[PDB]
Amino acid sequence: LSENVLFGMGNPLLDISAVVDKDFLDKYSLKPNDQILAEDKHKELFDELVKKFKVEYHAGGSTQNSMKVAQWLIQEPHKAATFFGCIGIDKFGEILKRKAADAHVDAHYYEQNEQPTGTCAACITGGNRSLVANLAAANCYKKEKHLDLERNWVLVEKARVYYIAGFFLTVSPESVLKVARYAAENNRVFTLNLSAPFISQFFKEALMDVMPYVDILFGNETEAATFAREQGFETKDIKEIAKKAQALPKVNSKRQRTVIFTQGRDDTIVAAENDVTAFPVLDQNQEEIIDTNGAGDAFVGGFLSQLVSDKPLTECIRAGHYAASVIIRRTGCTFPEKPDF
Ligand SMILES: Nc1ncnc2c1ncn2[C@@H]1O[C@H](COP(=O)(O)OP(=O)(O)O)[C@@H](O)[C@H]1O
Ligand SMILES: Nc1ncnc2c1ncn2[C@@H]1O[C@H](CO)[C@@H](O)[C@H]1O
Ligand SMILES: [Cl-]
Ligand SMILES: [K+]
Ligand SMILES: [Mg+2]
Ligand SMILES: [Mg+2]
Repeated sequence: LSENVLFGMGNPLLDISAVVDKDFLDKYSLKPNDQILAEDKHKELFDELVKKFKVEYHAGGSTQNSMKVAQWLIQEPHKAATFFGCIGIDKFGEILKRKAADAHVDAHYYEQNEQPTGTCAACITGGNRSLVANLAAANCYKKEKHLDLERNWVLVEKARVYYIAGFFLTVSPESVLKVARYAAENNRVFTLNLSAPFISQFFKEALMDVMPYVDILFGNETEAATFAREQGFETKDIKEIAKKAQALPKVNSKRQRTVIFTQGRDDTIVAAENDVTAFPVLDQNQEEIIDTNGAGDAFVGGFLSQLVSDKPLTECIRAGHYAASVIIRRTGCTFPEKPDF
């Protein structure tokens, strides 16, 4: 593989992670398994987390996590995976830079000095993770001042595979579209996550603007169900949702869309190759689970590590299941130094 063969961009966040209780979730009107954007009522949540819960700080952000997981499984060369996004000039920013370097990703941040680096409260209860994202600097990403510069754009031009989490549609749909159109015009593979229910609910115009450029769509079962509802697809069958998403208007007709929905411990659903297939999750030992935060990002990273080396679908899924199995045994979207795949 070459350097910069995989490209992502997104919201670089520092995760502030801790095991909480139902009470804590309930006083902040938080679902046990959800992802939301921070509101004013959530400023006290972050303070309370750090004062009374056993917080760990780990690099996060959905696309950043998948770029790191991908790199991890690739191993060599270093800098196979590129990541762009915006941070502040602060301690949390410095942490994110260090962890990107440690992960051997080619990270190029837009740094600005007004907003702090973005953070995400990762509130863990049993097999559940409730995420509250305070994007801050991540929301200040400027296409015209970063992606569009030739010294950055050349890295985009080096990639065979692109991945952007749907989360980034809340920040820069224009960036997403520029990369997607580039991918389509060059018959490269562009990939995207549904990310969270709120993306289908509140950012559906931007989502449906990018959808025609999507060669592989990722998501979980709850995200799929929401996307279906918000498109008027009524079905009691996740396989049908994946088929319907597969058949959406597509600009690059030379590649068929592939749609892949994970379902936690239930089977991963893949619409591809004129069929829909369920791939079981063979790792079912619930007693070893530490924290499911990052499971789906690790699944994507695992999948992408194999995709860039032209591996078969089965092996792509296998690597995504393996990476998720490692990540759910640790705090945050973290991993040991080496894979065992
Ligand atoms: N409780 C679990 N038991 C075993 N594997 C799990 C569990 N939760 C997640 N995983 C693994 O992580 C993958 C993605 O998890 P999922 O919960 O669907 O995604 P997300 O993190 O996007 O909500 C699953 O396909 C599976 O490989
Ligand atoms: N709005 C968001 N944008 C980008 N990443 C997010 C957002 N909300 C949560 N995440 C990330 O999702 C990861 C878990 O999938 C966490 O590491 C967290 O940082
Ligand atoms: Cl992201
Ligand atoms: K985890
Ligand atoms: Mg889960
Ligand atoms: Mg997810």
